[PDB]
Amino acid sequence: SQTVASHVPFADLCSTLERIQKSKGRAEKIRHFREFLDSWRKFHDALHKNHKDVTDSFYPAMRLILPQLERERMAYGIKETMLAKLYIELLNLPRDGKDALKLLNYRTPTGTHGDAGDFAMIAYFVLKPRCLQKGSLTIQQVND
DNA sequence: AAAACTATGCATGCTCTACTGCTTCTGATCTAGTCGACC
Repeated sequence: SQTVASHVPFADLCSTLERIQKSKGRAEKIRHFREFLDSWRKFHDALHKNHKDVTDSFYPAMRLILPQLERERMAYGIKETMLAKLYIELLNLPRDGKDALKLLNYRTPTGTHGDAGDFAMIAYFVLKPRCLQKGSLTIQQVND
């Protein structure tokens, strides 16, 4: 029961999403998405040459590209505030430190750096010096 | 009549077992806030 999702690094999907976001018009975004889809379909055809009945599809990447349409998964129960709290606890950052305060009151523009309304940007800035440069996770592992 | 052996009461030290006070862990309650989904 081989699945293409187990052979696709998550970094590739992240890079594709970043390229789509950092695009001017619809044409470039559609081109990038179509290139990714064609690569996935070619890999699917190559992998499943012999097997007859296959349940493998593009769902593993689709459920991440469009999280709002996910129905199989239940509510995560965590939003910006809970995620910031968990990041503070796990990273062992000081409670009263600058990073923790920035993460908690992310809407306050007191920082004057990055973005004062996008929590993901601040999380990325905080984690830049505390995280490696290359990942080792696949789409299937992230879904699990 | 004098000397040697033995008995018993009290002093001394040590060790072991209740009782009171201080410190720390656990449980129960309340109050404040967060997340889900809809309209």
